[PDB]
Amino acid sequence: ASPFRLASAGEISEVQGILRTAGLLGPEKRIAYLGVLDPARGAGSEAEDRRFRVFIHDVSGARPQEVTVSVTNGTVISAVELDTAATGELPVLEEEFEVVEQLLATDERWLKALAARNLDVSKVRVAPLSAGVFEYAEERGRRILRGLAFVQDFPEDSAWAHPVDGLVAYVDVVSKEVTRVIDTGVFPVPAEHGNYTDPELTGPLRTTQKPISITQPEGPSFTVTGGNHIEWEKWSLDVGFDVREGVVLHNIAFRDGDRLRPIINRASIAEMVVPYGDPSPIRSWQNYFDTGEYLVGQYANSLELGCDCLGDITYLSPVISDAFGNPREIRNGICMHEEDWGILAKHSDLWSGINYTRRNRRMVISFFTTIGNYDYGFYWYLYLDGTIEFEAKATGVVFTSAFPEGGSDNISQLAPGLGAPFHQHIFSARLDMAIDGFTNRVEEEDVVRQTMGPGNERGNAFSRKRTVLTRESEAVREADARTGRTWIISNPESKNRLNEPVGYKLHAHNQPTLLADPGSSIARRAAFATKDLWVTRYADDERYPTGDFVNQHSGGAGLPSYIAQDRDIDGQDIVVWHTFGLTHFPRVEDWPIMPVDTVGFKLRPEGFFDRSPVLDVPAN
Amino acid sequence: ASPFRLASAGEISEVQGILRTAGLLGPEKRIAYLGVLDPARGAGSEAEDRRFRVFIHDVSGARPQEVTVSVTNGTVISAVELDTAATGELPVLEEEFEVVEQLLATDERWLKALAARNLDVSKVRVAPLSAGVFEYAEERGRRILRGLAFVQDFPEDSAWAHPVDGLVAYVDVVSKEVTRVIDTGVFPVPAEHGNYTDPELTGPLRTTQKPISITQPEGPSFTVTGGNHIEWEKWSLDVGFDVREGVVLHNIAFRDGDRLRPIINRASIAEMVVPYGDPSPIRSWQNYFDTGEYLVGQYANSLELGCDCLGDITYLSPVISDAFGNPREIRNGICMHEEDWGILAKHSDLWSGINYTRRNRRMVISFFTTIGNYDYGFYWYLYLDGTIEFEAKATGVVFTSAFPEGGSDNISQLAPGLGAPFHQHIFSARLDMAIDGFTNRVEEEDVVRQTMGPGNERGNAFSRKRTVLTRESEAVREADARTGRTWIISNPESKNRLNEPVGYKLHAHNQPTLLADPGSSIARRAAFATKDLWVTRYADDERYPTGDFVNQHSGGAGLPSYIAQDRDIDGQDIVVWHTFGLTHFPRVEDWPIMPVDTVGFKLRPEGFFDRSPVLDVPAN
Ligand SMILES: [Cu+2]
Ligand SMILES: [Cu+2]
Ligand code: NA
Ligand code: NA
Repeated sequence: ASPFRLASAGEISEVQGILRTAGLLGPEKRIAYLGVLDPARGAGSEAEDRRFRVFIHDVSGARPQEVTVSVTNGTVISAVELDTAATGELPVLEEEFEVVEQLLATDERWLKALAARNLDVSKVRVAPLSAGVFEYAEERGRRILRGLAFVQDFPEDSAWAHPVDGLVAYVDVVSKEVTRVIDTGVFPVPAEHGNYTDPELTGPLRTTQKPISITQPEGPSFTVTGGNHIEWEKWSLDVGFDVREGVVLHNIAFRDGDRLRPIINRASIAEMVVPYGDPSPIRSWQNYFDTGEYLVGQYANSLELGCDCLGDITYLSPVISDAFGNPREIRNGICMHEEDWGILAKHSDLWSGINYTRRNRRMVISFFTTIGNYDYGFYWYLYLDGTIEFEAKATGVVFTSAFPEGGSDNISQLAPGLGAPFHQHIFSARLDMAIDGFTNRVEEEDVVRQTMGPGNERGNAFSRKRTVLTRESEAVREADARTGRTWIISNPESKNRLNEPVGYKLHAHNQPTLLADPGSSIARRAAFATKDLWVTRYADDERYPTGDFVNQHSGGAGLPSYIAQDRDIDGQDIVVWHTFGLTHFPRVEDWPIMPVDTVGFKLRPEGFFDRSPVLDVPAN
Repeated sequence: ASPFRLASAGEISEVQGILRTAGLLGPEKRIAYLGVLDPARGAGSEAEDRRFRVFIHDVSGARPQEVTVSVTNGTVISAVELDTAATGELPVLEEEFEVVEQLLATDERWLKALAARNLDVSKVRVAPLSAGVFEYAEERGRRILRGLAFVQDFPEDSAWAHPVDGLVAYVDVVSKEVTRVIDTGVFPVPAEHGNYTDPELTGPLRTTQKPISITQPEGPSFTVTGGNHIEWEKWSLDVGFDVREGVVLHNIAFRDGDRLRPIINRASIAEMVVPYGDPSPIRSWQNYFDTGEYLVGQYANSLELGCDCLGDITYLSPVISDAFGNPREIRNGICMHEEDWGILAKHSDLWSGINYTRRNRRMVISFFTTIGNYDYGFYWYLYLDGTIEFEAKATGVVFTSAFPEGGSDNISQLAPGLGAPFHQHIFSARLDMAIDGFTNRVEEEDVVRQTMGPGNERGNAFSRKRTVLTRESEAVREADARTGRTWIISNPESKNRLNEPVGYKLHAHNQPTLLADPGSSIARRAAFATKDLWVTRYADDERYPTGDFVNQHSGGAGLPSYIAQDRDIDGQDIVVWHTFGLTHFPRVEDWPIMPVDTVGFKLRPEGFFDRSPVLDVPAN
């Protein structure tokens, strides 16, 4: 059995049984996170030990625990009681989504605010929102959620159309108390609906779209073995799934002749945060760590054939744990298919008379998740020519507010009285590199402009310079789009046939990084988001750029603390963390449901191969 | 008949007849460029006048002419004798491609250089390369080409594998004289072949690719009427074709309810240049204006069904003129099809219970051209949601040199002894804007970071600032990727239902612009390439950023001279010129034939619509 196989239902049940037998999973306990751990370096031969890590919440007020179990051996490896005021609260539990609204519905201050606005409490939905860390001392060590109100005129109404501005509440979800209700003033509740399946708003549906049929009459060119091992057009990898990160790729390698050459040991989106830029106190605290606080894998959609995934689709249905340790399958949660990708290479040569055209293809591994109003697709692509790409597709319904009478520098108007606060969606890709194996380094490569003069008399020359990042203290880097800045991951001990180090070049989109003031809470809690590229020395406990417990965790842990170790990264087992985000000034076209917009990055081979790796692609 | 229809064979013949009857097209004359002119502003009602512009070369040494004819009326509108030392030489003629090699084959200096290197003259191919303007006074007013030598070991060999470095020659293609032969020293001629259809180099061809079938059982959702008028998913446009620019898009508009709203009046790639960054005198003069010097439309490939264009394809076969004024069809030179484009919009709403998914599509209009060693695909995309995108796909065989013994700061190694000089491929997109009609302006929009303090106590706020470009003197702009800089084209007299000006936002890729020293010849001749964005007032004679006659034209004309008029662009008929390029440090994977790499830009509606324009898209 591959140590990188997906968790099975039975493994989850065994975790549940081990915890129960150990006294760690009584009736007051709730699992907030559960996932398999990756194999240790050098374990491959042989003795598998499948370990699972668990964060256990306690609804009676006792301290939560972090536990690692061996499902192979039926044992508890470690169990530690957590002090959440110090190391952070556990991820938000799905069962807490409804608690915020329920507690507020009987609170006299909340009821007073709603009555002043002539809103029926039974129609008022409350978004259960992560709290962060601000000035409220009573929240330290307590599990808090904040609530913003949205009116549903009827049960199938889009409540996002009807934000209740001027009002926010804070709730202790363990003691089941409402800590604060803040009402700064009434705002009109926007009147128009945003019901994008209502014929009155859509108009007559188009009849002009003729069908498109994508089929594979001999089936797909990729095979799946061992549950999640992919072989496709010389690529080899394993598709993992973690309730926090979502789809994870392991052991990305390329068969070059008859050697299996590693490229990336683990690829994931290790954090994704949505900071808001509206200074109103109703929302200025708002920063949604979709990955670290809510767990994006947990909310993966079941993807329907034809509608969500077009073509010849192979599905994985990953297993996660519910809050009690029972396995739950996410049916059709991962889509895998191969797609045509236009022209790969083409040349019509006058002198030889030979005309040559070849087509490209990509392997696609994706999932789609829903976090409140947001919906995101996470796509990994592998191309015939060795390129690796990630793309996020952001859609859903924009988070709304009132639109202030005199306008706003921090909010867009979408409809009469309806606003959408400015925000960013910022991702961290954690790429545990293995370029031709684990001995790797990173160089920053800039274009170099040259002055007209001796040695360059016509002023045409230009060049490039590479700077080796030798230690972690030197490996916090920013974009420089103007100088074409990229980062090359190479293996200094593996040379191609031209005696040059094999490598892969990371091409970033160079979008803005975190805009918040450097002194803000979010700049400290999401320090990773302030820089485009970080390199660390591999360490099995350094998994997320924000640390293990992001919820209400005050700042510092994660990448800035890892980097302080100032470890050697010059020909060592290293990890690249790439920050990339979308800055979203909402547009009217984003309302009532937003068209997809994208952000991502790609890596291309750079002297990894001895010549083009796609010379053996056939015509047709 | 639409005044924007493609030229017909008969129209070309009529130009030929008008010129002949006027005394302008005798036996010594050769047509270097011929194309229809666009209709004048306000002509639409009615009286069509189809005019064609012609550049006429004279092989006997007489001065060339620029002529405009009316094929409607059978008349010569204007005919002007050109002074090429002042205003530039005419575009390279296809018949001159072979002349450089032929003249050199009997030149004793060339023969001496080849004999020193033991090369058989019959095997030596000579790339016919544009000359530019450097220190050689005798070239002023003469039609010069420069030649670089490549060995073909046999007739179906790839000569690019065997550059002859240290050697360059200059030729007067009218007087049929060799002006200079420069031999700076022998370099080994690289020995390996680059024959990408040789089984010895490809290895056994893959058998792993299973078929992909893309079909449309009811045909495509777009119609073509009037030869080149497209209607597709609310878009309306006309597809033009010009021998210089290639595919051109006219009258891009969107049917919003029952109004046809204009967006872009004319879209084209109005220049594309390839500057080289190797300071060796063998190549330091090298700058290939594929569009302005060679005419990319002229060399458009015939695109084969299945191999070049996959799916349900509708072809246009544009007509151009040969050197004598006879019409010539480029069979299957333009591909049109619609393609699935993944998820358009999706949201799974907990509170309403409604799960909603819709798919996107794009209309694709493309051609592929071959310029010596280079092959480029030009793609225009129209999406359901109003987005417009351009993409260039660069492939072919890299231009080679020797790889110097001690290495090189300006050349990559590809194979033993084989180099590829650093270079850029830099495009200019000329977008004659018509956002809701012709009264337009441009704003530069930057993200604005805000300081923590009063009014922003938590340091989370961020904003945006828009700067109106009021006159052409203010409208030469550079990228600022770090501040998320974009440019919005709006109609200040057309408001959406929220009382905000309708607009489209240009999203650039923010790649490096021209790297050459500002004092270089190429910085002067390709001044457009030094800045990302220019805005001019529309003028029917301001067609190319480099001017009308680029070949051996010394500098200044084009955009820097247009801009000096300092015309009002604040709510006027304006033209956006976007510079965007690929900076190419060749990689071993680019050899022997290069995988496609891409560059481009896109424009998205920004308050153009009153809400999402794709609410009427049906499921499935
Ligand atoms: Cu957003
Ligand atoms: Cu190139
Ligand atoms: Na590593
Ligand atoms: Na215009």
